Amino acid sequence: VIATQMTYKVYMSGTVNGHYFEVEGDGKGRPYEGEQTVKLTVTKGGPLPFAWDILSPQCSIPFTKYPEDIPDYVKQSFPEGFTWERIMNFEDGAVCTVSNDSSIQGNCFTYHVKFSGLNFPPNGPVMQKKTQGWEPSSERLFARGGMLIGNNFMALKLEGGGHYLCEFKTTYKAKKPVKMPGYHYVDRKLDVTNHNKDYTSVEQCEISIARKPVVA
Amino acid sequence: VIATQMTYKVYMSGTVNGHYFEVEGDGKGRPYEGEQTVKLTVTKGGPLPFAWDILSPQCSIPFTKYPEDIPDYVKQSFPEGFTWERIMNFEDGAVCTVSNDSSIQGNCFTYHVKFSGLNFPPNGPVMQKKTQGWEPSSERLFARGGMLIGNNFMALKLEGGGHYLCEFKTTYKAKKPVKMPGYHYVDRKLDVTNHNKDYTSVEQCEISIARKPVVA
Amino acid sequence: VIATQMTYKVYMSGTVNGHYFEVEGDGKGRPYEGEQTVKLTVTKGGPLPFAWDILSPQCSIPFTKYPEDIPDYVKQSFPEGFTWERIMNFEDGAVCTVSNDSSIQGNCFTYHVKFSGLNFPPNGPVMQKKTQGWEPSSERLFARGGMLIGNNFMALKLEGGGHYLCEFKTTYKAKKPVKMPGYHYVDRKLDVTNHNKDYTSVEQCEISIARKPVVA
Amino acid sequence: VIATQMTYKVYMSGTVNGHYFEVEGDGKGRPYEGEQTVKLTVTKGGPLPFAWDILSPQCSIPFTKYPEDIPDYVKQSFPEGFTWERIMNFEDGAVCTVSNDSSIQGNCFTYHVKFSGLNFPPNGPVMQKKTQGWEPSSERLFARGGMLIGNNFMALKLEGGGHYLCEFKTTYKAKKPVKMPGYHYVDRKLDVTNHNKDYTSVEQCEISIARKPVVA
Ligand SMILES: [Cl-]
Ligand SMILES: [Cl-]
Ligand SMILES: [Cl-]
Ligand SMILES: [Cl-]
Ligand SMILES: [Cl-]
Ligand SMILES: [Cl-]
Ligand SMILES: [Cl-]
Ligand SMILES: [Cl-]
Ligand SMILES: [Cl-]
Ligand SMILES: [Cl-]
Ligand SMILES: [Cl-]
Ligand SMILES: [Cl-]
Repeated sequence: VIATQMTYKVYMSGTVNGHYFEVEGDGKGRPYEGEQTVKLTVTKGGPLPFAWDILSPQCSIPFTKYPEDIPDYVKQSFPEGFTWERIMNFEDGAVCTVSNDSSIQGNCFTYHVKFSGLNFPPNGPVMQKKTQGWEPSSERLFARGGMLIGNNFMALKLEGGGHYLCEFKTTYKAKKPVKMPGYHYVDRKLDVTNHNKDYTSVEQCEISIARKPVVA
Repeated sequence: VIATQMTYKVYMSGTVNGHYFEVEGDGKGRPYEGEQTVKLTVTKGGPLPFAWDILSPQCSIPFTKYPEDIPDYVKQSFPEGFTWERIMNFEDGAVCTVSNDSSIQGNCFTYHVKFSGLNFPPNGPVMQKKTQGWEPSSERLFARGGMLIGNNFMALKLEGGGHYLCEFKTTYKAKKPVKMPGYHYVDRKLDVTNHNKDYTSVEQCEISIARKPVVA
Repeated sequence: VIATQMTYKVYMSGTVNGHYFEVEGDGKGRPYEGEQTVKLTVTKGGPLPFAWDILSPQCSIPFTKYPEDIPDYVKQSFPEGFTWERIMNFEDGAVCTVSNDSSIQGNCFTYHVKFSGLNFPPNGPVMQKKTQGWEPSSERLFARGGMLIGNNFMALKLEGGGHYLCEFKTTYKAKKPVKMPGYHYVDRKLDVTNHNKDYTSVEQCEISIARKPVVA
Repeated sequence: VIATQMTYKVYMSGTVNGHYFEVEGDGKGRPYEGEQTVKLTVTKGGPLPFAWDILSPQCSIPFTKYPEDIPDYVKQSFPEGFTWERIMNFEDGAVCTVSNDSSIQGNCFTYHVKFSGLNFPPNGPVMQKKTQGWEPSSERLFARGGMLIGNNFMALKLEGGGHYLCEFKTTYKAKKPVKMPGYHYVDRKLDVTNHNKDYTSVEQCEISIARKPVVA
């Protein structure tokens, strides 16, 4: 139902401090090897007056390597698909809510995402564009009410050193009953590998591998 | 610049658990007496599969009675106007982010609002439609960085008694420097005074009066 | 059971960033008029290396004026008494947990309080002693599981202007079933009216009056 | 300064919903291999009317295996030592604040800990004793202001399945400047390996290993 090589399209719209924007992306990768790559274009509201980094993790949870002994909640949701709902709380008080809807047509995945972010302070690092990508991260995942819940302590690298913290809570909602995983983790690295001067165009590479708890 | 009787139009769109909707409203009242009334129509995505109450407070901060001894931040923002950015955190984990943009053309105010709400649990009171309006509330307001910040502990009455708590944080952003108020409160009552069977149409009445701290 | 003039004793111990301290106080006032006054001494761990203001609201909920039409949960708890449990979350990340136990012997109230506060940053206003008393405040109060729950958005005035925000959540637990109040507010002003140079001795005056919602 | 085999003593006192308790413990292990074991006795306030599990993670951060390429902030703090300050936020609203002070005398470590926990609801799993140990966990660690900050999404297993979530924030404060680590993780498993009927006596085994991010 999901082939070992897949493509995908991303339509993302939203607001940041009330500034509207649209993004489109084309991506590809190996759903079973955990790798993927995507090229995004700001099609409306560019150049963005805020850091691109807040949008990069919104742009492919089907592309996560599960070992055969951990039920892969999101792959099983197919072909009906799944949604996800996400809250990001930044340490200087900014909050975003983001939702995704994922569908499949052949060997193309389609993600529709809505992004709403606000209370980024005018002198903070998102609005001054002082961020330099995300540390690699590790999401704690567990099953509840037939849903998959993910908690991630994320951090943006800052220009001139140190970190700007963001907590992620992501709820994954299959459109049909599936076989629920036990308690586990997903390790990710997200990199911007190319971009133009004003981030109206961007390319990213992500690796994500699920695993059992490392110790015991 | 603001007459003692004013009308207004509301265009509100957004998502709740990823369900898209549009609302339009026509309202009127006495900006200096703190009273106002509005009739709303769900123009898209109706009937809504969630409680209307989560949307009612999104639908007119110009209509707040200030005593002459408290600078009225929002009226002064006119005619350039103002925006506001709002986070609502519900005690069962749901969060919404909402932004408004307010403009003026003659004696009509126009509010454009975007609403993004999610992680309302499927058996909770918003999705089961068990709520029965908001308690009257009192918002703590103070000045910082040229902005007005409002904190409100809100509560929805529940069918069969008790309360469902929601915290509001609202940041009001004038589009030009204005004269900043000191520390103060705004008391509100919001009532649904008419509606049809499925809340595709709704009418509301609100009173809001600013005051100094009651004791000392 | 509670006379119209009452005295009280306060024994408070705790830690702030791990620094242990003990306070004792002697207080008096009119439980039915909402007024009271208390003199506190730092009996151990003085002079304190942090702002006294974080301790001032820990030092008499029996002394709150209720109108006859609002059940007074805390007075009814007597003579068995009551406890309260409190969480304070400061906007720069510091948190305290505080519990009180209140007993009565004749016309003396006795409050035993434990205070635990930490993650006050070393350059923040509590540890640099930059605070200048609390704004007057207004606590939203409601009944649940036979308990009284109070939510308060508090603010400390800062040296050189502006505010340092603290959210209070206080749960009041009668030691026997009592008649539960409806949804209401309590307005307070707390003032330090005298002190010595290093706040090893302090005197405070508080007024608190319960009321119904002001508007509607 | 720290030998490859070490012993330790724990004195812990505190309150839970205002119930006072004291614990003492004797422990031993291999500070460089990440292993350790400890036997605890409730010396005052036993039997405890709440789940022991809330106390088990308070009872040895010197015993963490660092690879040679990650500065070990806590070992370097010796012999002056270190403190830590911790906030635990449980998903049903309970909060604890905990502080530790660690000293060294020869080849014995001494931990003094204070524990303050409250708003555990009377029918929740801590007060009904429905918990069954902690999932293995993984703490995100980073340097800021000369301090080490740790964020952990923890979970208690429940009787009859599912999880009760607790977020940990722990700040580690060396008593002298040390060489600061980069961004890293510590994986732990904490097990109760023996206990008597009412948890007045308890034995625990913990493994903790620091590592770099797994992916990239
Ligand atoms: Cl802001
Ligand atoms: Cl499940
Ligand atoms: Cl990542
Ligand atoms: Cl949900
Ligand atoms: Cl200002
Ligand atoms: Cl209201
Ligand atoms: Cl700190
Ligand atoms: Cl009740
Ligand atoms: Cl106060
Ligand atoms: Cl409780
Ligand atoms: Cl540092
Ligand atoms: Cl653990």
